Amino acid sequence: DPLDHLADKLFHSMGSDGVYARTALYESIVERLAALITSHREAGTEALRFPPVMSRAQLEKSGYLKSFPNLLGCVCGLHGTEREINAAVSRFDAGGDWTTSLSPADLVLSPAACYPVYPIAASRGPLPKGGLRFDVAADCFRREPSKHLDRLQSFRMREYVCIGTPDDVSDFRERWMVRAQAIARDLGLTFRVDYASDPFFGRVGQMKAVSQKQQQLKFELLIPLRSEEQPTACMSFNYHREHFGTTWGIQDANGEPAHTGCVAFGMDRLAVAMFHTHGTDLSAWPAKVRDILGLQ
Amino acid sequence: DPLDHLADKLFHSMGSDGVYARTALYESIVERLAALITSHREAGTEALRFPPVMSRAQLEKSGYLKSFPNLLGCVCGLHGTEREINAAVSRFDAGGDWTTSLSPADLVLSPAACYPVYPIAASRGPLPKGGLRFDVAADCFRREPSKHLDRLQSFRMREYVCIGTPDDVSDFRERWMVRAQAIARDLGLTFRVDYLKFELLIPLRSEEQPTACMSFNYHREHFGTTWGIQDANGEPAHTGCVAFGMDRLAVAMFHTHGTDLSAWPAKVRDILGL
Ligand SMILES: Nc1ncnc2c1ncn2[C@@H]1O[C@H](COP(=O)(O)OP(=O)(O)OP(=O)(O)O)[C@@H](O)[C@H]1O
Ligand SMILES: Nc1ncnc2c1ncn2[C@@H]1O[C@H](COP(=O)(O)OP(=O)(O)OP(=O)(O)O)[C@@H](O)[C@H]1O
Ligand SMILES: [Mg+2]
Ligand SMILES: [Mg+2]
Ligand SMILES: [Zn+2]
Ligand SMILES: [Zn+2]
Repeated sequence: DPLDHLADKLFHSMGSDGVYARTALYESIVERLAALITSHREAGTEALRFPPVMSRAQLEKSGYLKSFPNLLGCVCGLHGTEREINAAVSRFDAGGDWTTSLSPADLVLSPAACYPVYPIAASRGPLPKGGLRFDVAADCFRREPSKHLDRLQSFRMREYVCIGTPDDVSDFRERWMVRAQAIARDLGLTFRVDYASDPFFGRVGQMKAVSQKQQQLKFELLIPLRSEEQPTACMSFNYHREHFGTTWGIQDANGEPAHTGCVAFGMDRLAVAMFHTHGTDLSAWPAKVRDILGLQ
Repeated sequence: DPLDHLADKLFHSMGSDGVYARTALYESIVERLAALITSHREAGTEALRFPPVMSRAQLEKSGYLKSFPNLLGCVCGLHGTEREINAAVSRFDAGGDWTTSLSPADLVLSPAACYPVYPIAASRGPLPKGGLRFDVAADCFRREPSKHLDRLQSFRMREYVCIGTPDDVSDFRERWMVRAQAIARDLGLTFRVDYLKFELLIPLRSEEQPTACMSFNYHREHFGTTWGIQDANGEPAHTGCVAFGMDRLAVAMFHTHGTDLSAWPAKVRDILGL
């Protein structure tokens, strides 16, 4: 794989594919990419930082189980009696299996950074005219083990979220599709923006992907990482229509179910794209690129 | 509780006790506290940043299941066939329970930041004279639901780790017991060092029951034996770590100095940038 050779200076193995320790070099680039995205934050955008976990009921309510049940990471623990727990530990001491005593928690590992904002916005009452803007970030989890550096199980997602009228969301999504391209250009990255679909699970998933594809609810900024034939989605421009507005009872300035959209930045994918494109020696990175990332 | 009102300017509810969204105000303070801890990093310290998850087998081998089996957050998923997964979702649609189809993954949510460092160090062969120093950080998880702001289920842990002879670890722990106190003093915090485990305790809820915001943990040759880490003399390596509770230190700052950064002491504002 063309990315493999980057692994030595960027990561350390943690005994699980797509779960790596980040080196000081890798992390300074993720941080500078994070700061760069912050510099493009529109005015009146509320910044929220989410933990790696969220409410299981909120995620169930958002329809994620119907879409990607195979990717979901659910939190599990020993919630039994002291007797039950001591027995589970004893089986583990005796070389047996303690995990049979596991039961689900009321938490899941967040599969996308924006899920938790909708309930938070719903709790504030009706939206003002112009809607609401959020800047969200989270360490996400998707059960997709791979040896490829651009397909992780644990990865950082930064997003700008629009909640409002279909016009508010549409304007936002157009403004962002322009800005996201200017950012990837400034970073010296080769890309193309194309219509796309979410990887919906199963037979129904195929129909759902095809419908989303033609409705143009999803665009992606694709960067060639392993091949020019199969580029990697490093940014997403998603229009949810009134899905979250209806689910959470978010109301427009005009009392209608609110429309939502989000621009997602794959922090780990963008950092890998930078190192693949420009190499592991920062002193050799183009001056324009080094300048925008605050180096020099 | 004396911390409760802090929540308005600090957090947003996420529908689970001890799991909150951080505001821009709270987050800038966590970041500045993180940068401050970095400025005290001794020469030759390797910086590693860990994700919220780690190997389940590595944690099982650490001895954590023996100690706090009730706190451990394991990762579970639907690893069945497409037929089984579609049926699980269908049971949920029909008012049943989809979770019966869950099975454990090979991952856990990390309960302490240092755990993954030991197999990484072990893979490098014998330790040089003087041992190895690491600077690690992770978003940790402990299944301890609470309404108190100083006791979270998802929280940030920053740590400096020493791997070497009992002398290397002892020197390191003496150096950090001093440095940790200088940091808390510089930050204008009221503390007492107590509790082999040191804790730097700060009153947040009460002066009677202060909160452990920093700690030194000595692990003996536990990880050295478990992972086959050999010092320069070929003996099982000893390990120690100084832990900083990022969320607890952020809450301690706001409790001590208030939510208005412009009113924070000039020395405190200076050391944190600002
Ligand atoms: N498994 C992953 N590893 C690393 N980064 C990822 C992964 N999945 C998504 N991302 C990043 O987070 C962004 C937002 O997530 P999104 O739901 O739009 O992804 P996706 O449609 O599943 O992408 P892909 O087709 O590659 O699986 C992506 O554009 C990408 O930049
Ligand atoms: N549940 C928690 N919520 C927030 N921060 C925590 C929590 N547990 C531990 N910490 C922080 O992580 C640091 C190192 O963790 P450690 O295992 O040493 O603490 P602990 O003895 O379990 O603390 P406590 O007695 O309060 O439970 C602590 O010193 C504290 O700063
Ligand atoms: Mg996906
Ligand atoms: Mg504890
Ligand atoms: Zn989103
Ligand atoms: Zn530790």
